[PDB]
Amino acid sequence: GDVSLHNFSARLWEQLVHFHVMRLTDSLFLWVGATPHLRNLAVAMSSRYDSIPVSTSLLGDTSDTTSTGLAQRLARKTNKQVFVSYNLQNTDSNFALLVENRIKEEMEAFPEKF
Amino acid sequence: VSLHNFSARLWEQLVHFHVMRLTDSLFLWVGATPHLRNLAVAMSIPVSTSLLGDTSDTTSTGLAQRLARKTNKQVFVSYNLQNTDSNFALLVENRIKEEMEAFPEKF
Ligand SMILES: [Cl-]
Ligand SMILES: [Cl-]
Ligand SMILES: [Cl-]
Ligand code: NI
Ligand code: NI
Repeated sequence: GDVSLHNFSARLWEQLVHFHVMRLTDSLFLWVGATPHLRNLAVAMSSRYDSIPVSTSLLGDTSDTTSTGLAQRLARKTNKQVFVSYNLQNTDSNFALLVENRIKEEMEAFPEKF
Repeated sequence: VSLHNFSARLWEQLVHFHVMRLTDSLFLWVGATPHLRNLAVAMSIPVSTSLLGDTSDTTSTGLAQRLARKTNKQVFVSYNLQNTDSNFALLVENRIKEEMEAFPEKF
């Protein structure tokens, strides 16, 4: 439930490799890549204190709330821990609404898949 | 672990979705199709599953499995480099393990 974050970097062969970590008690997320990088990966979980799930950007703080917002809203709806990896170029806010609506449609049609 | 994917025509793109359902957790991936497939999770030896569709590239499934072995927990690996040379991958794995030894409370 309690999230901690870490990052580190290393020169391996002739390239800078960048690592991000998210630690929960029973789960670990390891991300390997380059720096700089996009910060489009989030996790949210239902707090038992508030009705609003706490959403964290796993790849470093960002002011873009697309992934954190989606994760939070889906965690609210499903009552489980939700990771979102949002890999779309098009960050028009209306496009994101279309995407979110499509996800909700799938959840209505196939609740057992979520 | 249960996997699902779907696509939708939204404006002038296919938007592509991948879903992984565990009992406690859900992973949603949004992007384009076709796409890279280098995201895995391992849990219990630990068994590794590719979240983004079957692949012959074992970089992330291999890494996840090895780190899940070492840590005894569920481990996701997202491998975002082009270089999938197995010697390079071992260097990557070793660097992670060094960090785990130095800062065990961060893992
Ligand atoms: Cl470099
Ligand atoms: Cl089609
Ligand atoms: Cl293949
Ligand atoms: Ni970073
Ligand atoms: Ni796919």
